[PDB]
Amino acid sequence: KVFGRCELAAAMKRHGLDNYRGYSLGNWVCAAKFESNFNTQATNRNTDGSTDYGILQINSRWWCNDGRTPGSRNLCNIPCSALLSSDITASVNCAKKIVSDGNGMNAWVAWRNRCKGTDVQAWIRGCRL
Repeated sequence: KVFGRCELAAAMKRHGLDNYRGYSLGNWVCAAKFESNFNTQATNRNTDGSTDYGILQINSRWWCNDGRTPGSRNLCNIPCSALLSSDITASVNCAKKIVSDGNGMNAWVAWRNRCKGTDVQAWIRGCRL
């Protein structure tokens, strides 16, 4: 499913992400936009053979099992396939563990490069929230 901006902001808010570990809603929406263009079915393979999945492009080396990443750790206890669903619950729950892992949102390269330090509040402007 391809989310609209306000629609995604509203789902992420409901799922407890606004200000989770100090990151305002706008940070999460911005990350999604640049990681996946708001498409839950986005997948991308990395050179190391791991794959990034879903709206938040969570990586198969540490976070989910895809059965093809030798020595993955499966930290979120979930098949990577679950991160592609139209329901973002599994994606959000895993993201909460990643952001809590010690580097905050810097775990998301597109956040660090394209969101961090920008006016992220622009991503939830106009939304009914």
